[PDB]
Amino acid sequence: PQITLWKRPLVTIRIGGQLKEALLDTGADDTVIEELNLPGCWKPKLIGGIGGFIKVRQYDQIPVEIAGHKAIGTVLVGPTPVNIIGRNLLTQIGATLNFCGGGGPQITLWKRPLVTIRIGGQLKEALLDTGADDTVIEELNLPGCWKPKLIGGIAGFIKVRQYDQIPVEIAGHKAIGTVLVGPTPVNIIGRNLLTQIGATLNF
Ligand SMILES: CCCC[C@@H](CN[C@@H](CCCC)C(=O)N[C@@H](CCC(N)=O)C(=O)N[C@@H](CCCNC(N)=[NH2+])C(N)=O)NC(=O)[C@@H](NC(=O)[C@@H](NC(C)=O)[C@@H](C)O)[C@@H](C)CC
Repeated sequence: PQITLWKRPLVTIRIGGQLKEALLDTGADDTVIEELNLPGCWKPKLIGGIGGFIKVRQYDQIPVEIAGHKAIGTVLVGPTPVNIIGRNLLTQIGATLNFCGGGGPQITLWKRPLVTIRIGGQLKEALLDTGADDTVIEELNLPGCWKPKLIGGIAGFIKVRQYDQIPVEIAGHKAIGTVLVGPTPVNIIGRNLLTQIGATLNF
């Protein structure tokens, strides 16, 4: 299908014979599911995101049906806030990111979807993250007024400064909206700005 980003891109998946809800997440390298039992052996791993790391169980070669499309690959199981389908499985089902509903660039998900943005008169690299509600940019001395906010990622919450009505040009496409500034490991463009540029998931 084609999926717009005004709402979280939640879909039903089937895994181990059970149905679950999960977020299609272009900003995730891997697929991470809440605690459950899976057939087969697993091994311990750590994965990270905002706020640091969690311990997970890695299962390899697990069949997963994602909105009716078949994948077989690695599933990490542990205390993730949200079930997420990451690039390891999105690539198996042929998912791409498309600007302006496919009139604009197509971004495949073989590697992290990093693009150039312009914000506050600076050029920066940022990850297009369909699993992010909001846009989070690394500490940057923006002039002007802000309000405090906390935002939560795989390893916890971080404190950020919320700035409103900030222009952000994304690969040449002009957007304007709320930007959160704080200590993220990667600059993140979230749905609040992806929607303004007509970005869709397609598979
Ligand atoms: C779990 C919560 C939902 C998914 C998550 C995906 N964000 C990416 C951002 C990239 C890192 C800052 C992420 O955590 N990615 C991980 C997912 C875990 C995974 N293993 O795939 C990742 O790829 N981690 C890499 C590390 C990044 C560097 N890797 C690399 N360069 N190859 C990894 N392998 O450990 N979204 C978020 O973290 C966002 N959270 C949200 O959108 C919502 N919050 C919550 C708690 O649901 C909203 C209510 O605030 C943050 C950014 C605030 C807007």
